[PDB]
Amino acid sequence: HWGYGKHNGPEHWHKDFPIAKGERQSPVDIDTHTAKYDPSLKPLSVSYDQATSLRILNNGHAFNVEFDDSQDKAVLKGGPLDGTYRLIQFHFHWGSLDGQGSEHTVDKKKYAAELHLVHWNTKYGDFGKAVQQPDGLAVLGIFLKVGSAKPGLQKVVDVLDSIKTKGKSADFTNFDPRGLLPESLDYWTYPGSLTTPPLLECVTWIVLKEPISVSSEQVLKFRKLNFNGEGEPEELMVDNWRPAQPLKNRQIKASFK
Ligand SMILES: [Co+2]
Repeated sequence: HWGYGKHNGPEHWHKDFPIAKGERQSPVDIDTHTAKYDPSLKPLSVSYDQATSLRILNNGHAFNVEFDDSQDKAVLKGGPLDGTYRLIQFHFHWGSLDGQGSEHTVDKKKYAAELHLVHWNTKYGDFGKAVQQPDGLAVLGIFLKVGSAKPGLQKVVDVLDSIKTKGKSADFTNFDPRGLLPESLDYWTYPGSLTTPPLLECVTWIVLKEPISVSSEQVLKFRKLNFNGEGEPEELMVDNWRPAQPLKNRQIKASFK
């Protein structure tokens, strides 16, 4: 199947997923000088007080922290969004080195990692129906730089030894995703896609301007995960990022001046 190797990486995905060469693919480079302030944007509302985390899963490409999305417990609203978007999972993309790992770039700068909080539009009833719609998903993207530790990340890092290999999961209840957010909610937004196959063009991206800081030790633990299953040759889960795709006929909007 697809992955991040030389033989199955991003440059190959179009053969099975022709939408890889589509009109609204993600990620993109955010050219900060050409993004324009949009006065029509509403304020961003992140309402995560009632979030119910359930489980963490190594799916062979990243690890997902999964949430109960059968009620409006953890929702994103406002900004560019019309309606209510429920948190289903978050995951990260990261590098083998601190100078790469993010999917979005900012003036061509790569961060060490990128957090994606994935939400689906409740008007479509379930995730699987939402991904078939142009406004089905809202993904909040947050850059990670290496510096000080992120305290709210540590409970994630410490369970990673229990989900080393593909297909492993662990209970992961009572995790508060608020502890992964930066101080400011200023953002850029644009219409795009999933960044993994099937690369569906269903995402309103909301990328925060302010990165969070994580420690060397925290990112090093991400890099100890495995793409392989237990009892298969070890292949470290690193460099699980798609590079920037052509912007084509899109404008990136800023929530701030
Ligand atoms: Co992602």
